[PDB]
Amino acid sequence: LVHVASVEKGRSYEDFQKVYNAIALKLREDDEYENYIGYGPELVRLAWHISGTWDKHDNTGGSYGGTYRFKKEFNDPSNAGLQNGFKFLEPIHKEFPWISSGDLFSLGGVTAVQEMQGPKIPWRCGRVDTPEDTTPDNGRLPDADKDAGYVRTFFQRLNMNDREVVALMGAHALGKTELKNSGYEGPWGAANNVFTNEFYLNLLNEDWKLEKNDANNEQWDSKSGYMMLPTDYSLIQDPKYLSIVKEYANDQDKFFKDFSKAFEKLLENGITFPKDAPSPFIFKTLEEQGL
Ligand code: HEM
Repeated sequence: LVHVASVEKGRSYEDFQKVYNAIALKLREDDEYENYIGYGPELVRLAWHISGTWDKHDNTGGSYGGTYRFKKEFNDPSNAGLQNGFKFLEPIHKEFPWISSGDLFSLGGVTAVQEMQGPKIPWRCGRVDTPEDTTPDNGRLPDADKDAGYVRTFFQRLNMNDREVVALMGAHALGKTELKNSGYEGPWGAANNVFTNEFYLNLLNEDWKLEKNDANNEQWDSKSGYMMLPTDYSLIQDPKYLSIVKEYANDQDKFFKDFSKAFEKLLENGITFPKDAPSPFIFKTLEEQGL
């Protein structure tokens, strides 16, 4: 199967910058969420979970079809704790009914990273909603109680190499884990509504202790009250991963450049852009627009 990008009828950069702006202005309006983490981390996690269902071997799943809108996929146990982010975007969809669901969910992630002072992420339109029967079965998102070889093998299905994997995991600078969603408890760091290389620095510089949490799962804990998932910790257990972690801990600019590439790639896996499709769009932040 092939999914060819189709530009929404008559839309161009300024049409999508308005939708960007509606999302960015709602992040402000709802900035009190989760005791002022705000909705940025949840929208970045949502954008990753709607794209992370892709299987490169047969082009099933992926962001193109917008299939998260179907209850089979939004009730995936792996998607627990994204329901609020979905509901955040529902009204914006109502405001711009011409945008496709996959375009909206992916653009949510881009907007969140940029409004949290992250790198600019080029973004392309033309995902097209596909019907219920194309929704991927549950189970395609990764487990957190795993080691480095699981992570490396897992991400091969998404056509991601070691640098891309370590870069994407840097998004765990954002937000936190909650027992009620995933059976893990705590944040990865202090400034968790700001996009920075803090995940790598805490991985390297904190003393971590294996502990059992209130859901009977084990996680790595620091006395500053931060945590790492077994999969996060695997990035310093593995020599190849450890080297890249060090590189991003020492250079946030390099991390931003690699994260931008990898995240755009994630959001576009499974999509064929016609040769005369438009060039990717780089949206201005509210600040750059004096908004
Ligand atoms: C082996 C890979 C992955 C695993 C096992 C993993 C695991 C999880 C865990 C279990 C949490 C907590 C969810 C909760 O309790 O609410 C979550 C949070 C999060 N993850 Fe990951 N994740 C991985 C990769 C990624 C990637 C590639 C990104 C982004 C490019 C992503 C971005 C986030 C975000 C931003 C949140 C915080 C959400 C919020 O606070 O609302 N994760 N992750």
